[PDB]
Amino acid sequence: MVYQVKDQEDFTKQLNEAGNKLVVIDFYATWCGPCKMIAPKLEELSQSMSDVVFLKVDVDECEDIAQDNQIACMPTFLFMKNGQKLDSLSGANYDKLLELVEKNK
Amino acid sequence: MVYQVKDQEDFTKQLNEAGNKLVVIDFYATWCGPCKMIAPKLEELSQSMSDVVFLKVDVDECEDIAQDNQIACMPTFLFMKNGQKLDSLSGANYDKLLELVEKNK
Repeated sequence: MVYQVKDQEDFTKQLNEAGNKLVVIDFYATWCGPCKMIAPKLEELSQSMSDVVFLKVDVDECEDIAQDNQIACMPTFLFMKNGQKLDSLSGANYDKLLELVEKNK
Repeated sequence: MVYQVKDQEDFTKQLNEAGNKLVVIDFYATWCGPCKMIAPKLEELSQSMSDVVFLKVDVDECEDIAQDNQIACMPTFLFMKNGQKLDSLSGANYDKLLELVEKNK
């Protein structure tokens, strides 16, 4: 499952909820082609990988979060662990997403 | 000065208003840093280039137009003349933007 971050504080709840697990955050918009195209693959990955937390942020609904994270392209995948930023991936490159997961999990 | 396209009808309105002039449309978001930084430069160009029309589209406010234009990064600059698309530019690259303006105007 990919959880939908509601707001800043809901973001920070999920982050602290995640324990020591890698968190992957998909910054997206409903109107963005590449976002729609990769979302099912992220969903599938999330159903498999129980040792990783998958989250998503709708940039139009959570404009503040998008700004806080210096988002300029969609989708942007942010990789976090224990509140720390590990990596970031701009674009819908499935192989790079898997690499980055593999590296950071 | 750079006019903010309100909706799809208004977009058509501005395209018609522009006449034969090259039109530069800045697809932006209020939360996007690079968008904020280049916007004064655009106002400046708008103010100085009488043979070019500058417009802007807030992707959060005009999600339909964003989708129609396959926007994925901001800022994204669309170049139109007489209703026709001539060129596009992804990102806040002023020099390229300027090169495409001089090229198409």
